[PDB]
Amino acid sequence: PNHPLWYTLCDRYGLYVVDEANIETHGMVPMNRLTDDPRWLPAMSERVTRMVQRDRNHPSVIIWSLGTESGHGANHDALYRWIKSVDPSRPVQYEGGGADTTATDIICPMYARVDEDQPFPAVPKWSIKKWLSLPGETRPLILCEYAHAMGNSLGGFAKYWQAFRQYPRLQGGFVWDWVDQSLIKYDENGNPWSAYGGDFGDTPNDRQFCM
Amino acid sequence: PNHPLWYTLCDRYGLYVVDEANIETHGMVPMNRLTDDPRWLPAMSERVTRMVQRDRNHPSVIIWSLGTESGHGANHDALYRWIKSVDPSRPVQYEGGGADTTATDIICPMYARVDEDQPFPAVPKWSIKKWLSLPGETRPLILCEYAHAMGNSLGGFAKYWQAFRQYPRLQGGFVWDWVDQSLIKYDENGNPWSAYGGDFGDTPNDRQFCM
Ligand code: NA
Ligand code: NA
Ligand code: NA
Ligand code: NA
Repeated sequence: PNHPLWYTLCDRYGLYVVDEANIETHGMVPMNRLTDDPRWLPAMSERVTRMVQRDRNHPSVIIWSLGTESGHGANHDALYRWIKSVDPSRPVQYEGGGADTTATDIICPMYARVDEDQPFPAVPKWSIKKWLSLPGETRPLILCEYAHAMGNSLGGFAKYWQAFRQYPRLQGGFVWDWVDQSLIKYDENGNPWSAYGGDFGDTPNDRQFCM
Repeated sequence: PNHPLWYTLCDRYGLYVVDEANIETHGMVPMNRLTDDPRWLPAMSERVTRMVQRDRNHPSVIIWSLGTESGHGANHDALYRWIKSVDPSRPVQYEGGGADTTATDIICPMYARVDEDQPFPAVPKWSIKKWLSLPGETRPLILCEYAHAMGNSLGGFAKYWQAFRQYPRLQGGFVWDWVDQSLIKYDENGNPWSAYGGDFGDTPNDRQFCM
């Protein structure tokens, strides 16, 4: 959840908002080790329920999100249902566990390509065009992360948009991401320079991946 | 409906058959002028019912077809329900009236393209990839006619088969068609040659479109 003033500003200028619970357990092995564990349910619930209680009156918030990159646990299913019950006014989405689990109203893959399948074991990323038409699937598809803009990037961006326009059920996506996460450091003359991971003696690190 | 020996031979050699009733009114304006008219229902029914009564025991017959190119009329709807009622063992298909009407179990267009939309009024031929994921659609798609093999033809044939393999609900189609409809004429010195429309004094004619 963002600084409270952000929602105000989005109400007034006009932007659609995905409001997301503070839940990400990426580094667990496997990814759902905590979110499938009922002993971590109360801790998780407070991060979803308190977001809904604070933010439920802003018109700019149109979709609720259960977090990100935490696999798919039974805690997600319970919390998905909690939201659908106290606030029917907004769809709920969540990406973990293959983008199309029983915990999401919207097929929300990350980095799924337009025409090319990436058939990973257990959690494949199908081409988005193919994904809509998988036997028995009916939901809309909106990428929660796509077109990773790291460095000299964004090649093939046109290809997504040609598809978004041609397919009614392909309803677009959220580019990753807005602003470089670099920090300021100074030399011996007082000149500032932009820094990434590693530049503070911080280790282990992931270098330029923060930009 | 074919020569009765055809079905026996398909049973024994192993071929899937689409048995099709003797109804085509392509030349009416509009195409469904008779098939929507209740006074032509008796003549139509006899052509569907007498087919099902004759061929219903052949295992090679897997699909029933209501005819071809007669637009979409209420008589197609009645006769569709008649078949489903007397023989639940087999799906019923019909291409006329846009290829996805209430008178077909299978989306079965003729000459719809792989990637390219052809948005004709009322009877659009969508790209087969797009057609599957239209809002509310769930049916399998098999082209009743595709890859028109007239003269030096069959360009772009690989593009269909690449799509057939990648998309589960795209399940193939039937090439148009098997054999050239030319006839033998003889000249002054008694040598045979292959003839097409017009070559008999026949007028009006459609020249080589029979090949
Ligand atoms: Na769209
Ligand atoms: Na990053
Ligand atoms: Na297929
Ligand atoms: Na022809």
